[PDB]
Amino acid sequence: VEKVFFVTSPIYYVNAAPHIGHVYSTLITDVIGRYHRVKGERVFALTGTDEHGQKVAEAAKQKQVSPYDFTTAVAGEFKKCFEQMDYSIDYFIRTTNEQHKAVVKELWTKLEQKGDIYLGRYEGWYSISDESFLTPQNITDGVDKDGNPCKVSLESGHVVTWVSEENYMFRLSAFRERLLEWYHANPGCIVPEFRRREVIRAVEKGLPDLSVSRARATLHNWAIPVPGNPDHCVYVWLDALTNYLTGSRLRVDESGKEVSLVDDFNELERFPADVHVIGKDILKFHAIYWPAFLLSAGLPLPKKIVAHGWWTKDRKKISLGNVFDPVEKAEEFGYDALKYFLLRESGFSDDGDYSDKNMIARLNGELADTLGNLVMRCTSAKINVNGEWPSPAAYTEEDESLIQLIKDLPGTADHYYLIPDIQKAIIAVFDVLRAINAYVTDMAPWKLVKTDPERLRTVLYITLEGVRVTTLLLSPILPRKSVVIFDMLGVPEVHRKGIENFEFGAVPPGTRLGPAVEVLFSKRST
Ligand code: MET
Repeated sequence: VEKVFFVTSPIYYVNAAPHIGHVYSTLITDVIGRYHRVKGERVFALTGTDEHGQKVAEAAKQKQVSPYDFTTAVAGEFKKCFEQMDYSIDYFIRTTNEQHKAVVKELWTKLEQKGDIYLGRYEGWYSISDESFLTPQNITDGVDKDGNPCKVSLESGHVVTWVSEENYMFRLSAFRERLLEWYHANPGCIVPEFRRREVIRAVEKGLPDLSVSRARATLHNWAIPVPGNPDHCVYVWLDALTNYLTGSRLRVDESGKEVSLVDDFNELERFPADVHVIGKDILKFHAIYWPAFLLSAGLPLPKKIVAHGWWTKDRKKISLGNVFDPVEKAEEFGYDALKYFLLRESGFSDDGDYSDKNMIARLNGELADTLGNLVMRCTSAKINVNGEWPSPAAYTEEDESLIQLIKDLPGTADHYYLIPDIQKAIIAVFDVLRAINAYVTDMAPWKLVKTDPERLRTVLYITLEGVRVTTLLLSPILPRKSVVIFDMLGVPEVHRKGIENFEFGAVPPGTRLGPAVEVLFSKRST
């Protein structure tokens, strides 16, 4: 299937201001999207805001403003944040959008017609902060804003409350076997692997039916009405998850505004998602509820769900006196640099840790000393006297060993990007960058200028090509810096994307370097 590559971030609750968690998830989404665009594919990358529900409406009430005003303002803050972070997301969806609501109603009605929605009761615990139903085994004792003895979620630590309401119920229990079939037939559909195992374990134990409506009073009437029953509202999570289906169906203009909802998702060739990027905290909603809904509706399932960890700063919980502002740190250290760090410092299996110390260490060691150094050396007037890509002479075995690494890199990085495992992709590229540096050091091209100009041609060419290829594969990570690098190397635009240009030798000898003006990454004081 030649289709539009469709990658999503979660849609974020607007109870609070954008923070590192949201920036991180959307970064991952952005990177995946960028890699598929550099690969030459059609791409649609989606992010946005989750605007209905009890949680949001209570947040509005606390700020003493209407839910409508509150959500529009906070959505505005999210949009500004993502603009500032220099992402390349194709559309920003809001669940208050009228087209989204129409899709929610269609999906609901499809589920109901299928016989998978019935009128029942939920009597049990509920975390308003996670909009999550919990069993008694997932709660325990704790404290609230006052410090009174309450119940809290084992998962999140947020206060839970007992709910007893007549609710539309979705027959989730009936989907156990089909979900297990899906997990097992598609053993790469959840990443990383240990999270896939967690999901399978949970579904094996059995599934209860799921409340998909709430009484309108409970949600302060801030939600989508149930079709044919105005006394009930659609569960915020059914509403929310449906964003991916809505997004897959919106025609978007040049300015990024939604102009049309298509009837059939196939018309835009996006659904279902190739990658849903999420935090570990919402895995059950995406790997269990979502596919069950899609199975009921007869809709295709997503290819991959990738679930990441949470950040800490200085080994401590990120208000409490430990702020981590990504815009602030990007202004201090550089946007590409901070992005690189977030993506390199930890894998999707880990809870990453930020500190200025280790940020500087990676900036200086990897970006400046390994990458930047190499870029300056091969473009330097001292070494590259003609300011061009030279024509190589005959290759030694040592030359061939480096060339082989450069040739193998795209295939290796490609597999990692598709997992997806961006950390391993970065590490693979930097392994090759370190080898190129070692080669340059062994060959001492600065001496060759006077001693053996023929040999220098060969060394310089291989080095330039290694820098081009590594930089191409790093361009989704360092989108702005990659352009600077290509400009220094004089790589024509046509050669900055497309799988054809993953091949060693794509830029011909005689190509002129860009003019000199200057540092790529400036090292910071320890
Ligand atoms: C369908 S993605 C919804 C994510 C949810 N709003 C959250 O912030 O946790």
